Amino acid sequence: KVTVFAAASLTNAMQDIAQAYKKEKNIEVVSSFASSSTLARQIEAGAPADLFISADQKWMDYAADKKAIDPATRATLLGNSLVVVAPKASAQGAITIDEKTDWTSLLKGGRLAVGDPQHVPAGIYAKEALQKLGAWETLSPKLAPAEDVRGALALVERNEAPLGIVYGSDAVASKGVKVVGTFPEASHQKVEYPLAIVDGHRNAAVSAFYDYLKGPEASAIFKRYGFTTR
Repeated sequence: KVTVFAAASLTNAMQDIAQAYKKEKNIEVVSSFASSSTLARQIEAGAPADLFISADQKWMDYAADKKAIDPATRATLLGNSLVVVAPKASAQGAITIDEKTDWTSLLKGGRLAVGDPQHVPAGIYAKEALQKLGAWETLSPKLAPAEDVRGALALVERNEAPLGIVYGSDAVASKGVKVVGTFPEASHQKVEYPLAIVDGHRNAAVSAFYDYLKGPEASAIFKRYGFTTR
């Protein structure tokens, strides 16, 4: 038995990974899914997780500061691209995203759907990219902010906003939107999922699955759910 605390966005990928691992090695991978905030606080308080996958470096930093992970095992496991999506029925085809992108033409008179950049992580990263590309002056008054990424997708899914900014895994999970662009990684803080072994849990079975998470079979599952691997 190996116990993994994983950010909830990883639920389906980790469930598939657990299936592959149990069939090939005959070890049960038991996962607990919640927000990175919830999981880090449980681990800090002494929860018996073996592995922790956070959806950001901030909550892994937290766990490390409290001496709850083994820092020698900490490593970025996954990334997520920042993508521009369009309604499936839109005339919009894929385009090149850079400093020259004519956002006003692409908006066709409407608004850009984003997570509220005051608190939604995808909206924070969207605003960073647009500001660094020099497009924020244009797009700031033309936003359609939502309370979360789901609400931002819903605008684009329902063809109610012509464009939206989400993560690559968000785009893959949403059948009703299509990717029309990818932000340069240099344009914003990298979206990263670090993996680490929990303090006191670095044994053979835990290390074995720890290593498997970086191997080909797991990388293929992560890739098809829209994450980037390392």
